[PDB]
Amino acid sequence: ENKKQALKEKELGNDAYKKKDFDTALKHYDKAKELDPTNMTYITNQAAVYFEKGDYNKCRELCEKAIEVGRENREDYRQIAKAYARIGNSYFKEEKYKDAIHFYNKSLAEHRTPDVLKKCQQAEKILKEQE
Repeated sequence: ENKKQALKEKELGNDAYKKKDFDTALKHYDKAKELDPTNMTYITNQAAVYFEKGDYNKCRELCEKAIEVGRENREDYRQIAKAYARIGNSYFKEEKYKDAIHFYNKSLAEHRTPDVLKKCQQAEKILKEQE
């Protein structure tokens, strides 16, 4: 079943993801998505690659898209929050702290974590120094 291979593709991409091979990583990650589009974990991982490639827009694009699928397939909400963190992180990098804190707080709504809570206060305290 593609579902099983999808799990392997995520690891194949993750493996290449740890070896700076973001291109090959996104390739396998994207493959896992075709093998199992209902699995938001694969989509979120894809965005993680774009975040490393510089495509913060695509990161927030696929991440939220993963939120849609996951929140629809009763997928782990904890992962949904981690995705929300990446969305806010994408903004946190493109100087869009306004949208960052937004999705950041959304991560606290799904799965409260010290990371996002730290980036939430970090994004607002930085935005103040920005204005």
